[PDB]
Amino acid sequence: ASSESRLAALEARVTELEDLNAIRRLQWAYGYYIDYNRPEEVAGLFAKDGAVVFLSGEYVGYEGVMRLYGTWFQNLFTGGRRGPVHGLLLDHFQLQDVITIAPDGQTAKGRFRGILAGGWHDDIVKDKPEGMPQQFWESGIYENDYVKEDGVWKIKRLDYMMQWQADYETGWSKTIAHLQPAAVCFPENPIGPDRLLPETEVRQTWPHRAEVPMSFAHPVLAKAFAVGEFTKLQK
Amino acid sequence: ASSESRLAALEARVTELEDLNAIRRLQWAYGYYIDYNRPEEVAGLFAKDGAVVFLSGEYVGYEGVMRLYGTWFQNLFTGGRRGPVHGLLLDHFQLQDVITIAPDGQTAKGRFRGILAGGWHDDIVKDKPEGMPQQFWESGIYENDYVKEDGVWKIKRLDYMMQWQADYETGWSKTIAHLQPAAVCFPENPIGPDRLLPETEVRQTWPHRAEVPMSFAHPVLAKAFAVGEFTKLQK
Amino acid sequence: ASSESRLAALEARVTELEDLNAIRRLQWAYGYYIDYNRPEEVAGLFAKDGAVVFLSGEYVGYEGVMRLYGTWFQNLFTGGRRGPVHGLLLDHFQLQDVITIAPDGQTAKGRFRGILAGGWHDDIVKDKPEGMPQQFWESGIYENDYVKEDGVWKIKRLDYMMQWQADYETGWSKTIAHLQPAAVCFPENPIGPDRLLPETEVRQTWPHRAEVPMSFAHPVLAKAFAVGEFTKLQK
Ligand SMILES: Oc1ccc(/C=C/c2cc(O)cc(O)c2)cc1
Ligand SMILES: Oc1ccc(/C=C/c2cc(O)cc(O)c2)cc1
Ligand SMILES: Oc1ccc(/C=C/c2cc(O)cc(O)c2)cc1
Repeated sequence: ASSESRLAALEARVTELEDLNAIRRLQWAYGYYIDYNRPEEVAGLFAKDGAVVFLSGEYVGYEGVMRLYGTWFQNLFTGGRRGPVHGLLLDHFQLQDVITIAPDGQTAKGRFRGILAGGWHDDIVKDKPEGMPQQFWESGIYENDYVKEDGVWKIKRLDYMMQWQADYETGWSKTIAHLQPAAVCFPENPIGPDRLLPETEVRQTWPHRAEVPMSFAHPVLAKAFAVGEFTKLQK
Repeated sequence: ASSESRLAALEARVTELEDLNAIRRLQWAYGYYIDYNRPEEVAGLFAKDGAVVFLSGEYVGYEGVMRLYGTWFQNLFTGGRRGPVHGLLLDHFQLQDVITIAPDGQTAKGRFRGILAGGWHDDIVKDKPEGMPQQFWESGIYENDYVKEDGVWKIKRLDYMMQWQADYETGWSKTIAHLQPAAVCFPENPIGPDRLLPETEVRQTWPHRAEVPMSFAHPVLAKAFAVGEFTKLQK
Repeated sequence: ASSESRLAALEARVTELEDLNAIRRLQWAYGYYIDYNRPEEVAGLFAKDGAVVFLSGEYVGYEGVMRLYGTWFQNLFTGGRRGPVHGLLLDHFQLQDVITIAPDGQTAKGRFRGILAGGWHDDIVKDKPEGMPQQFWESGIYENDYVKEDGVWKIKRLDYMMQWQADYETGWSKTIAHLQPAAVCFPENPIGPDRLLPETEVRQTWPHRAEVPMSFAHPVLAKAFAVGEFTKLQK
């Protein structure tokens, strides 16, 4: 290839490596904001026509993102204060990024997950809502969408599918999630979604389980991967 | 240097950054497959002359990988069903990659680790084998080998060295691993390895401990690192 | 742009991607060393005029780093032996890197965090100091400084701000940290810091909380981010 072909090929390859970093950074930054109950910084990560999906409900735009992370999560955990605050733990450990940039470099998908250690210390337990566990673990999978807007990566769709909860004292095997897929929309429900997902995308919560399909192709076999050939070797 | 020297140097540097991403992606993808008890997708990540090492035993090729992840782990946790399934948690959180690409770019090593949250919900506990903990934590270190085959990175050797287990209710300090280094080979043992490791590589399990040497050089001092100079400053 | 402008721009972009990898590798390598109570390898990661900060106290140079990781942590957990050792767990799971390289490429900052699973098995509990929990969780945030010295990235300042502790049996909501911000300097205190932080940087420990400001700019809005505009949308 010519020097011009090689320079252009290197520019495209280096942009894709930068894109992957930038998308990972959005999720890791998102984590550090939500650990502090700081919904503004979270809302700022989104494209203006973006959305967040939580318990099979869509929260649209800056308004929806502030309703979920502010009106609901902040009022629940800190009584409507930017955190962190005395005795309140809400650590959403973020990991295991598998990001796929579209061929055109203008959109992307990414799989991630979180494990949360949460709760109210004995010092502040009188501030905990009746009905909330004092201390708990949660984990869920993210399958998110991203857009590159005027050369900046932003969150287009954050889709958090909670997978399991555990009361600290009892564990996942003895815990039922009280949170269930959304049934009531905003404004009837002041902390509810703009719209429910379609029935085919509605997920029941722990201990109910459903696959979250991979946004990534099989990294070795791509579309050549077929389950059945391998299954023949199992007993 | 000439434009040709600079282009070739940039091509090699950008390939090495892509190689590191690709190798990390194999381990993160491996994780998301094993969380769903999907052994086929796991087997597909391996070179055909690859192997997996588990409890000081080698399982060779697609056949061995399907025996460990299918005949053993899938039959144990889901009764031989592709997951996920109701009430069954098997989340192997993957992290802390330190990858070393060979100078020739055709092989690699990588250190990783996993922490597992596992168990049977009360809803399905009657499906749990007698003798298994209802709910547990495990963690282990991976020191893996990779090959670049026809321009695609694949797993050559996955070596998972379990380090500790904890019953959920009691913790690591009160838990003994029932799993011990392999003693019986397939086919006598229908879920056993093709071959045992050599005695010098056999690891006893928690609370027994043994170092897993680092596949990476000291990242600041490389071969110039010597323990004793520093030890002089400790009291 | 000319071929020369494009080559130089690509060299700078590829160096920045390599820099980010190298800085992440320091923290991940640091983790694997401290899990083995190997302070020498930790000390080797530091610039000679580097420091480590722990409980609002600065430990300067190789001498200080060996005092904290050797004289204190190694003597505490393994009785002054390089690990790992029978029945002693000290796994500092490292994750969630957000690294910012200075424009000149000669320094960097990075946010990270750790979650620790620690303790003495029943087999060795008679070796545990009176007053230590047999088994516990801890987590903290790192905001670190790095220098590129003769083309090698090194730790200039490791600042570990412990955020929460939990006795295994009781959880974070029922645990008070016994560790408090440093009050006594070395040499009066044989395991104490060279210097205390200034009062304005002193942190009280769990369940006391204080923000650890982000070393990174808002990744979408940068300095254009303002909290108040968004807060208007919350109820
Ligand atoms: O073990 C557990 C049992 C119940 C729960 C409830 C969680 C919860 C979390 C939210 O963010 C909002 C909310 O309204 C409820 C969590 C853990
Ligand atoms: O706390 C614990 C006590 C015992 C165990 C046993 C684990 C185990 C895990 C496997 O994948 C297969 C198996 O046959 C056994 C796990 C946790
Ligand atoms: O639940 C917990 C209660 C107390 C502690 C104390 C921790 C500790 C950790 C160190 O590295 C050194 C030390 O002198 C003390 C930890 C956990």
